[PDB]
Amino acid sequence: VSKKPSLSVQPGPIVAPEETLTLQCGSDAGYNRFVLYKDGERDFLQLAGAQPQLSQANFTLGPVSRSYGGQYRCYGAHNLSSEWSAPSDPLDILIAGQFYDRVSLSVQPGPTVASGENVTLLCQSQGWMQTFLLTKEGAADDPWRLRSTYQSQKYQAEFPMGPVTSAHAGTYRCYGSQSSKPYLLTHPSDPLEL
Repeated sequence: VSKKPSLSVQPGPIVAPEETLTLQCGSDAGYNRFVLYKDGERDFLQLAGAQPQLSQANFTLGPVSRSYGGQYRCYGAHNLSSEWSAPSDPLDILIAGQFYDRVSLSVQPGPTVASGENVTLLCQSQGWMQTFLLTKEGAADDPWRLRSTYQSQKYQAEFPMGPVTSAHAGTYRCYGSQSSKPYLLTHPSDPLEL
């Protein structure tokens, strides 16, 4: 039970079917191998090797399907011993395009703005969704999960951005979600350009 490794995803936890995302299993505890597991699956998926001085191993999930949705963990080990590290923190991976119903991403004012404008891009759907995820073709770190409201025979959720800055003007996407299927997401909506 050594220092657990860290599991990150590039560029995000949301992957479309037939696509690829890479997982990084790294540590500063100087491991020389890492093993990737999927929570609730007996055999490990992959096993690699590294070189510390920190050490790292990349795992790639090739052309993904619905069944790739779930929780992943990795372990680190040293050269000689068979002692494997403590489990890493669980990585949630979600799969897009897994519902019949589709969602639409609109914008309250317009796609074109000068700084200080309050924009409120919307995410709608005729089909039932519990939560809507807002994401950005951006650099890093986490989708924005809001809960849905049934407005005008149409489920939706407003995403306030308030006073806008240059750091905002990227590419957007929203998804629909149901809690019965945690790691499954609706088809992405069309990109919205700011």
